[PDB]
Amino acid sequence: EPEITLIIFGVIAGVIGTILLISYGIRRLC
Amino acid sequence: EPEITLIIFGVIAGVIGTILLISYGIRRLC
Ligand SMILES: CCCCCCCC/C=C\CCCCCCCC(=O)OC[C@@H](O)CO
Repeated sequence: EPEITLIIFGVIAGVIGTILLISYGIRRLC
Repeated sequence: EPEITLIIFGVIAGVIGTILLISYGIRRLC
C-alpha cells in the first residue's frame, strides 16, 4: 500500500537536496 | 500528519545517507 511512496520520495527529495546543497558549497572550492 | 512524518523521515534518512555516502567515498577513493 502507498505508504512507502512517501518514504521513497522523501529519500529522493533528501538525496537530491543534499547533493545539490553540498555542490553549492564546493562549487567555489574548484 | 502521519504522511508528513513518513516524508520527513525519508528526508532525514536521505540527508544522513548522502552525507555519509560521499564523505565515506571521498576519503576512501583518495
Ligand atoms: C542515500 C540513500 C539513503 C537510503 C535510506 C534508506 C531509508 C529506508 C527507509 C525505510 C525503509 C522501509 C522499508 C519497508 C519494508 C516493507 C515491509 C514489507 O514488505 O511489508 C509490505 C506490506 O505492505 C505487505 O502487506
